[PDB]
Amino acid sequence: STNLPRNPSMADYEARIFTFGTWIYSVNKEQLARAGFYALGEGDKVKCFHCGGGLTDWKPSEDPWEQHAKWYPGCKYLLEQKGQEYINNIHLT
Ligand SMILES: [Zn+2]
Repeated sequence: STNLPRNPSMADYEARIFTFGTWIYSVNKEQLARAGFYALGEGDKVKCFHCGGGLTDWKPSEDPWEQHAKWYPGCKYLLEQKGQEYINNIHLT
């Protein structure tokens, strides 16, 4: 299902934040890991443990939850943590 994570090995926040040990980019690693992302080890590429959606080319001080909702609104981890109202608002500008 979409209710199960694509990468269960990254389902723990502690595991995700660990992948950002070598993170030099201007996007907050705690916010990234909170939003479900872990680092792939190539540039600023990250992937969501649940939906598998990848993001790259981050702008400085960008909001990871906003980008998660912008590009991958069907993610069930995004839904659980942020709710449908938030996802809809992101797409209403
Ligand atoms: Zn996701």
